[PDB]
Amino acid sequence: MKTIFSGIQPSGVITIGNYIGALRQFVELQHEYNCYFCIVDQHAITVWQDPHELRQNIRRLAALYLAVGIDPTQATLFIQSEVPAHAQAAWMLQCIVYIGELERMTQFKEKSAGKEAVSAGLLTYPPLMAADILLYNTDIVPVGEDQKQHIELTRDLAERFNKRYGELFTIPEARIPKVGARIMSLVDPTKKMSKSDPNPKAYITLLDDAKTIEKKIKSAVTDSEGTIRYDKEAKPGISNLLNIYSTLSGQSIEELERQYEGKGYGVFKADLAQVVIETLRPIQERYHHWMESEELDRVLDEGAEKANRVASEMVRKMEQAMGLGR
Amino acid sequence: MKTIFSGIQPSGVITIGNYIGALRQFVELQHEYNCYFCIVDQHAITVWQDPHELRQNIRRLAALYLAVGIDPTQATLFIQSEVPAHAQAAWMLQCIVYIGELERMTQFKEKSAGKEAVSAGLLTYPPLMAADILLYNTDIVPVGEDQKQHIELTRDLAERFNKRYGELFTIPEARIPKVGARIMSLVDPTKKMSKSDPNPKAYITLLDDAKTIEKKIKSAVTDSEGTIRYDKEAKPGISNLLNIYSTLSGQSIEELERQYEGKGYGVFKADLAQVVIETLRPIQERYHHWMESEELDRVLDEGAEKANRVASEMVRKMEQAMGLGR
Ligand SMILES: Nc1ncnc2c1ncn2[C@@H]1O[C@H](COP(=O)(O)OC(=O)[C@@H](N)Cc2c[nH]c3ccccc23)[C@@H](O)[C@H]1O
Ligand SMILES: Nc1ncnc2c1ncn2[C@@H]1O[C@H](COP(=O)(O)OC(=O)[C@@H](N)Cc2c[nH]c3ccccc23)[C@@H](O)[C@H]1O
Ligand SMILES: [N+]
Ligand SMILES: [N+]
Repeated sequence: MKTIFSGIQPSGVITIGNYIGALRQFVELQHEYNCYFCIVDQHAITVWQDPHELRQNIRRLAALYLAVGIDPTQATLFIQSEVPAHAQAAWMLQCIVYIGELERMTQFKEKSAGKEAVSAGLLTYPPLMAADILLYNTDIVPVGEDQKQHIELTRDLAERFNKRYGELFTIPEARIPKVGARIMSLVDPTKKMSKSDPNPKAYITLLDDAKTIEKKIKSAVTDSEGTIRYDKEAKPGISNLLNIYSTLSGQSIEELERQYEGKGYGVFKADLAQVVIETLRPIQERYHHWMESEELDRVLDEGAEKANRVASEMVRKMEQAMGLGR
Repeated sequence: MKTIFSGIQPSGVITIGNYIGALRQFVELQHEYNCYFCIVDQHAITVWQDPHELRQNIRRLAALYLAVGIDPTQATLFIQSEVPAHAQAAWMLQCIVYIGELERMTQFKEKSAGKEAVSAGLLTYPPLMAADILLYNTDIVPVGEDQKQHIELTRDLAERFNKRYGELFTIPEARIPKVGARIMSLVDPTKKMSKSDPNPKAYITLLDDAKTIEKKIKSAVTDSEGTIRYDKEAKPGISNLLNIYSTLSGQSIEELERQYEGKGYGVFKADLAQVVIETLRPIQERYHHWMESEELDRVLDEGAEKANRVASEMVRKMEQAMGLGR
């Protein structure tokens, strides 16, 4: 069967945008593919991290993955740093990528914007992501739209390596949701919902309580049409709300538009907030159980064992192809 | 006792400049320090390498290290790629180094000069070299003058890491020969003798036969003074020859100047060439023995075992300091 790989950075804020664009895909696809889901801690350190928060955020993210329903018997869940192959593969790929290719990455340009003094990990972020994916002979990489370009570069690297050293890598392909590929800020619906937004009202975290979710949904910027119709360009706010509602409820955009024919934003928002709470509650309760269990570490231990067996062998093949070592 | 670390890239050409600036130091210091001598294959791939040549060049360099007298009971000889910690440590250090710091490296500027399309490994060469050194709690790094700046950056990184995450690294210090720190081209004595010089008469390789050495020494560009006196600025050619003679013969520059008082360049060059042959012959014969022995691999195997035990533990400490993993 085919292989899937996907990663998420461990951080203080895991949003419903991460859930809808990614985690929901992981759970959907886990039984049909060989799955590798990673907590990308080495990618997290591309920007300064408080060490204590990082260690906690890594456990938090593992807990959320399992809380959302990632099943360790169906998928391999692990921490990037615990599989040395990623760093090994990243170095080899860094040697074949051009500086200009890295410089044109939008993620890099955005994260480095208006900085003095940019840390190099930010620039070399892609080769490490390419190594993440290529290590496992990945076919499909389920992500939100913001990762598309990185995966395009990964494809370029895989092809370059294969041309130079002999066919070794499978050329991976992004799988990006039709609806919910890019969940926007509740505060400014022309902007992507980001885990680093200085305004906490811009995102809903997976651990937000009911009152908080209600406040954030109610406050979500809309328009003065009082019409619940999807129109990304004309009604960015309501359209984004419709995407969240659709993806989380399972109802189609058309279904919701009819359901709310003649209705105002007030009833819509109240109903949406209930849909968000309904989604998050069971996740939160499963999350706290994981956070207090010794089983969390056992799952990660098993995930790292499997990941290492696979990635280490690919690293051997990579080295043999380039002539490194012996 | 203190610790020494030093590396050399495996390449088609290992020169008497590598011998005089480095290898001679390794042998001199091996009994008094804990020594780690590395074949930097991951650094070699910062420029394209034919895979077959690379694999051979790595064995060739191991053979030369042992041929020159590196003793496996006194030092640890190993291949960089066979110790995953180097790549792991390099990533962590890449996350703390600034792009501008890498961009100002002279080695990078020179190797990337007049290129289109520069491969990223060339730019990230330093963090990997810093990881090489810092992994082993290195005190002293014996090299020729051309590596001084890289070691300065390594010191900057070690201090930065220690300030941010707690004191972990020893701040390493270069040890650069007083005489022979920078052996120059025999063809243009204002240029460093380089393994990549398009003119084979510019360098003497450790495997050059007697006739070849004589031809290269005889042809070495001098001046029209017929005076054998050291004067780097005024007589770059003769001064460089004097440095080679001094370092290889054990005689001081003063000693040689007196020995050749009233003599012409012809007798000087003939005598120098004999000194080079006298040096290289036993090295070459030991080199061919190593190249045909199964013991070469056994030495590297043992070197990688020891290096891994040490570097892997430092990597654990590094991760704990940054909060990576668990
Ligand atoms: N507003 C949003 N709307 C929809 N989807 C969104 C939204 N915000 C985030 N996502 C998706 O969530 C996943 C994790 O996001 P990260 O920022 O940790 O995503 C990142 O920082 C990656 N560099 C981590 C990574 C490292 N290696 C990998 C290998 C394969 C795939 C991914 C990775 C991603 O799928 C992201 O697209
Ligand atoms: N003309 C010359 N005169 C005097 N000394 C010279 C001359 N040419 C070369 N050297 C010295 O030889 C050693 C190996 O050279 P490399 O180019 O492989 O040297 C290099 O390419 C390093 N980046 C390899 C390295 C990787 N990691 C390390 C950690 C510690 C020390 C060294 C390394 C060096 O000591 C170099 O200074
Ligand atoms: N599966
Ligand atoms: N020693």
